[PDB]
Amino acid sequence: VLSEGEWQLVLHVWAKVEADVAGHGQDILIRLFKSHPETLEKFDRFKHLKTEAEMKASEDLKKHGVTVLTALGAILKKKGHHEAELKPLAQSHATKHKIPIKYLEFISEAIIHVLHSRHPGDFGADAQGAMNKALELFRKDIAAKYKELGYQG
Ligand code: HEM
Repeated sequence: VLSEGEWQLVLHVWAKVEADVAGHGQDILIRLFKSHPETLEKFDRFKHLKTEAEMKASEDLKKHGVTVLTALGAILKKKGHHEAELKPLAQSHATKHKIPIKYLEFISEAIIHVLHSRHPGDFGADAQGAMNKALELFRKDIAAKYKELGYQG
């Protein structure tokens, strides 16, 4: 359970993201795919991209980045009361996209790295810890739905 102070730190940096959702989404997906190539292999849509320059040039990748960050922003702005938003996301990622919880850890690491690079004055250690906690809560709640469904592993 995040405190109100923790949530304010999270949403204060997240407001900065929403000024350039597509740029952040590109940086986060590219970092994910470069750091953890097994993740790229889950996207039939992107598995043709073999270099970072090709990733950065893909308009379809930039679109999907906005889709991801729009869904995460809507979850963060619920400050934990996010059951309605998570249900469908856990269900599709478990049963259709076949994404292990560990890859949600990986994309959480990429989000934190990109926020620190783009917003250092709003992403000091207090805010990094609060965002870590918010992303852990997201993973915890998704993992409980995976387990219901037979996919926690
Ligand atoms: C912060 C974490 C994430 C968020 C909020 C998120 C959100 C979404 C949304 C909103 C969609 C489209 C609707 C849906 O199918 O449910 C989607 C699709 C998808 N996601 Fe995620 N996602 C996340 C992490 C991941 C990770 C880590 C992977 C793979 C490593 C992944 C793989 C996919 C795939 C394969 C699709 C279908 C893409 C396509 O072919 O159109 N997601 N995601």
